[PDB]
Parts: sequence; C-alpha cells; structure tokens
Amino acid sequence: NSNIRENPITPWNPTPKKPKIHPSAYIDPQASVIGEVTIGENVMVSPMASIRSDEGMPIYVGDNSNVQDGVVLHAARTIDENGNIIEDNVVEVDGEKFAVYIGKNVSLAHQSQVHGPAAVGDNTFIGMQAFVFKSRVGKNCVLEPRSAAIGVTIPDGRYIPAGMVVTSQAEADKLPKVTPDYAYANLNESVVKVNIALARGYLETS
Amino acid sequence: NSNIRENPITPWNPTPKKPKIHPSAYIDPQASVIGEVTIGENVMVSPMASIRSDEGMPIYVGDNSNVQDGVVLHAARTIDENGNIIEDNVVEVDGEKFAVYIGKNVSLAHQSQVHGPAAVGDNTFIGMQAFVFKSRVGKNCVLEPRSAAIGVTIPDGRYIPAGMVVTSQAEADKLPKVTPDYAYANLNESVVKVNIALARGYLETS
Amino acid sequence: NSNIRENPITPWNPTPKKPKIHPSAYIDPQASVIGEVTIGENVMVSPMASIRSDEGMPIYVGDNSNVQDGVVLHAARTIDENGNIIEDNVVEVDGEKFAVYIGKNVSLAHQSQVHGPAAVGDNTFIGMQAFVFKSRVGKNCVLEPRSAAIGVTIPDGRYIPAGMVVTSQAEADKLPKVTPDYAYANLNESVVKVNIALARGYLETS
Ligand SMILES: [Zn+2]
Ligand SMILES: [Zn+2]
Ligand SMILES: [Zn+2]
Repeated sequence: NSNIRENPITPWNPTPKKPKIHPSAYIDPQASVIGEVTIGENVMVSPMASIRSDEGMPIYVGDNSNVQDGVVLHAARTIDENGNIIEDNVVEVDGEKFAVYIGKNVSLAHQSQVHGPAAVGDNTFIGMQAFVFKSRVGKNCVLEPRSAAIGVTIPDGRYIPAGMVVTSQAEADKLPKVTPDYAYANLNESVVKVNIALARGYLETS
Repeated sequence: NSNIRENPITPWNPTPKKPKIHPSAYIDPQASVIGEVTIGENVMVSPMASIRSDEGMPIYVGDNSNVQDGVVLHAARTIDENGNIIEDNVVEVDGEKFAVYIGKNVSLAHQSQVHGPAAVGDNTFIGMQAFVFKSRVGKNCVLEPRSAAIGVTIPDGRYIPAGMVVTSQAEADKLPKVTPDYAYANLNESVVKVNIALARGYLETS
Repeated sequence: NSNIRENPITPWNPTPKKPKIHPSAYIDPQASVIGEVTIGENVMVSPMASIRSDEGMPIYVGDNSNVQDGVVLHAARTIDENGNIIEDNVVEVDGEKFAVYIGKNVSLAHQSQVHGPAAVGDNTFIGMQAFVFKSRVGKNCVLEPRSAAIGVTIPDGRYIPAGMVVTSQAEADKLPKVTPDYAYANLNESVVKVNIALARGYLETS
C-alpha cells in the first residue's frame, strides 16, 4: 500500500501522521492518501484522487461518502510559525476542528476539489469539476458541475447552477432552493448508492 | 498491466468486464482503464487519464482519437434496480447503445471530462478543462478550453467559445460555425497527428 | 523511478530526452515527468501532476516553484514537419527559447494547467483549477482560482479575479493591480515556503 502514506515532518508538523481508513472503504491503487486523514465506512476513492493532509490537517471524509476520479483534497496550514493555531484556517464541526470536513453521504464528483479550510454538510452533491474553498457548504445542497463556492457559507438545501462562481455572501444567501422537481434533487442519493456498491465490489476482488 | 482492470460485480453488473484495447493503442503506466471499455487503433492515453466503465457501460473510444492527461471518462448507470435499461442514460450511435461514445479522430485535451450519457462525433476537438455531460457533440466541432456542454446537442460544425457553459438547447442551436478562418479550425487535425505519432513512439519503447 | 521517463522518438524529436531534476526537488511517486524537462531546486511535485515534454519542448520549472496535485504541463509542437522551429509556439525568456517556462517562486496550485507556448514570471500564484495557454503571465501576478489567461500577456503585478477567463489583450491590460491590502497579496510567499518545506520533508523519508 505505497499509495497510503504518512505525511512528512515539517516546521508545522513535528511527527508523521498516518491515514485512518475504515476496512469497508476502497482506495484505488492509483489514488493517493497522505497524512492525517480519516476515511469512514464504505467510502469509494476512485483512480487519480489525491487526498493530501500534509499542510493543513486533519482531513475527514465521513461514512458513505465518495471521492471520485481526479478529486483533490488539500488544506492551508493550520499551525503558525509560532506554533499557534490559525483559527481562520480551521472549521469547527460538532465541537471538533478540521482543515477539511466532508460529512456523510457526500459525493465529490469527478475532478472536483475541496480545499481547506472547508466543510461540506451531509447528503450534499459536489458536482463534476466544481470547487469549494474557504467555504461551508450546508447539508442537502447541490453544487452543479463547474460551480464554485469561495469564501462563503451555502445555506442548507440550496443549489448553485452550473458554471456559477459564488464569492459573495449576499449572493450565497440568495441561492435557489432544492425542491422535489429540481433536476438534481435526487441525484446524490443515487450516486451514494452506486459508490457504496462499487466499494463493496472492488473490495471483494482485493 | 495492473492499470488495465476488470470492473467489479455490482447489483447492475453481474459479471466482470475487461477492456478491449487495440494493440496499436498506448496506455500510459499511470493511466487507468477499468471495465467494459473498447479503445481503437493508435489511441494515445496519457498519464493520469481515468477511463472507468464500472457504473454506466460500455465506453467506446474510436480509432485515432486521443485521451490526454487527467481526462476522465465515466457514466451514469444504464441498468435499473429492476434490471431494465435506463434509456435516458444511453446514447444510440449507428444502431448501437453506449454509455459514452467517442468517435474517430477526436481529441480529449488535458483535464477535460466526458460523462455519460454522451457522444462526441468524429473529428471534434474537446478543449483543455472542457466538460461534456448528458450531451451529443456533433462531428467537426470545437469545444474551446473551459467550455462545457450539459444536457444539449451541439450541431455538427459549431464551436463553443472559451469559458462558455451551454445548458440551453436554444443557445446550442445558435452556436457559431467553424469556418476556414476560425482560429481553431485546423487544430484537431494537428493534435490527432501528434497523438498518433506519440502512441507509435511510446509503443516502440514498450 | 518509473515515473521519470525519457520522451519517445517522433517525427519532430529524433532522440530521446531525459528530465534534468535537481536533487533537492521532490517528485511524488504518483507524479509523472516525461521528456525534455528541467526542474530546479526545492521544487515540490505533488501526486497526479503530469509534466509531459514530448510534443513541445523544452519545459522549464524554476527554483523554489511548486507543481501541485493534478497540475498538467504540456506544449504544442515547436518543430515543423520540415524541421523548422514554429516561432509562434515558443517563448523567449532571458535570450533562451522554451515551450513552457515557469519562473522562480511560482506556485501552480491544485488542478491548474499551463499549456505551451507559455511563460509564468517569478513570484506568481497560479490558482486552483486555473488555466494558462498561449500566454505570458508577468511576475508578481495572482491568477485567482478558476481564472484563465488565453492568448494574452498579463502585465506584471496584476491579478485575475476568480472565474474570469481573459482572452482579450485590451482586457488583460486593464486587469486590477496587486496592492498590500489585496486578499491574495501575500499568498504566494506563504505557499512557496510551505512547498519548499514539504519537498525537504518528503526527501528525508525517501
Ligand atoms: Zn493546497
Ligand atoms: Zn460518474
Ligand atoms: Zn497538449
């Protein structure tokens, strides 16, 4: 398992940290997982995904989420030169601090990127080639393909239309709501089911 | 050839499928090809490309096409829980059904993505970081870098300007036409020649 | 070091060229470096980056720069079928000719792409998922995430706002100036420090 590796000693990280990966998660041989990473149950990590917890850490990927081809997870440093926490570079979730927090039943679709500090709430679809950076995406959200959230909080239950780059909180507060007739309303549930089954199938051949 | 692999058994796929790759195609050691995939003659598949036919299948890449660095091919499931074909998730081309169909002399340039259901017609350039999803791109087309086609049919012989995200069929019908003086008019022919020669050169060292 | 490779013989390249990589640079095992490439001191090349100098060449990455996850460097051919240099496909920097020139203290952030012909000047941040193609980016510049420069020269000391695709020189000449109170004004210095330290740390475990 050359592709699952400790992070190196740095001025902000004095001991190597090794990923904690649940046995029901599947890491593709050509995915890469480095450093202080926790990956939950049934998580499918596809080829060419890179989860790199060597600058900002920790990075958490919750149960039944998926990390698809070419997705990148990385984060800005959380420890100062003085050794003090950089509060603006961490996100608090359930009373704990993370560089990147991915909740449960989250899909990170092909070539998307979540860059810390960032959190993605449960049951949220992050669409293909989408981008999340210095942002909190609520639960039950849909980032359509090529959308982006930079420096904002996306309210629970909203979607970002394809191609839209949201940098203003006033715009984020105004985003349209997911409804039963919205075209992507049931997509994440489908994608999560598929990827749980892919992880199970790939593990049976391992 | 650890990087050329069968897909796993899943509820929608009861037997493993293995890629069919012509001997004149070159698969980079750090490209990944999984599942029910057919790759034609002289196809150059560059490092970090991921062709993954494990959800929707089959994926077809025609003769003399190229799949460049970091390109992703994947597709939505084509078989229901009941085992019935999901017709909206397949494309018909020449009387056959595909999850993703890439025609002949097609360039999929660096970091682009074609996500099924989708078809790309012959002699079409899909530019760097471009995106094709639930769409039919005609033949002799040019998707400039960062362009996207989502949920539309691109008429033969049109181009999408750089950065434009086309989601409306009315907009797709109005796209500008490739002409001899268009800046990208002869690019695909050049890129196809280069990649055929790269595949030949890389195979001679293999 | 299977991932550091010569380029193949082609009609435009009659002898194989091998990368020249300084001993203080770190190449991730799942990065790929092919062909006529020069990589300077302390350069961190992250997982899934592909530096491919097999069509246009040479590709140069200067001292203390970094090439992050999923970044692609490639270039259009520089030699004609007749064997004459294609002048429009090379960039001159300090009296020398390159397919891609990356200066010193440059960050190529996750999933960005620089496609030759192109030059990036010293101390410039190329943001996540950004794109540089047939362009000269000045020194002390910031391309925010999802920005792009195609067919233009970016003056020294300017930034491109997130998501903006610059294709017109008149627009490039008008881009806003980096100032001490600009949000990204000090980012590149920070990122360069981090990546120098990452390269040192990763090499100590190698
Ligand atoms: Zn980063
Ligand atoms: Zn997919
Ligand atoms: Zn190229």
